[PDB]
Amino acid sequence: MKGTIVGTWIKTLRDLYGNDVVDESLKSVGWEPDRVITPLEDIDDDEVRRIFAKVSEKTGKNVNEIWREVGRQNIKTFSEWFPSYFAGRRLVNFLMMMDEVGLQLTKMIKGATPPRLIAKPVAKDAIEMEYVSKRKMYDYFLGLIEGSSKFFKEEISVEEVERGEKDGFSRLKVRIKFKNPVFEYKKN
Ligand code: HEM
Repeated sequence: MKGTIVGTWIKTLRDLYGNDVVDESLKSVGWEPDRVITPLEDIDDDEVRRIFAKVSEKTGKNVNEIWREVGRQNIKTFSEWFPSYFAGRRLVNFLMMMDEVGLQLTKMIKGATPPRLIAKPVAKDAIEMEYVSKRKMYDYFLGLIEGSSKFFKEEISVEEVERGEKDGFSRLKVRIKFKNPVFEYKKN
């Protein structure tokens, strides 16, 4: 992972489980607890895995459970560090623009690999969004969706439709229903 995202994870882990659980976790992987991560730096995904695994051991929660909680809370963290992606927007627009944001990011940041989040309208009040990655972070993805709903204070229901791996790609498709109509039919 690029250092920007990893940095938000550390902060979010602290906010959720406290400095002690986090200090010992970073130490367990030979990191300095107060490590400063630079935005463009690359962090070994395996070291992250080991950190979250230690968090799991210390807190008693399973790793999946932790990733779901981090997903929910990290939206707040990210919104603090990068408000321009949230400013003046509403949930539906935020969710539908995110795939392009990732593709743009990939081009502007060497080595960055944000997952695909292709979204499409399926009803006047609903979209489908498919997470496609090399990384299988299913619970984090689901958590981020829930976190977005809280941040924007717009209630939604999320229904998982597909999950599975193929050709080394993890895929997870959800149907997200909004309270009010967000789409209308227009001539093509
Ligand atoms: C402010 C909006 C967002 C920005 C700027 C952003 C950007 C990024 C970046 C830079 C990464 C790191 C990729 C890497 O280090 O190689 C990442 C990872 C990720 N992004 Fe976002 N993202 C945003 C919102 C979202 C949302 C709303 C979702 C889901 C609904 C999402 C899903 C994910 C997931 C699940 C990962 C983990 C990597 C993986 O699973 O493959 N992101 N994103």
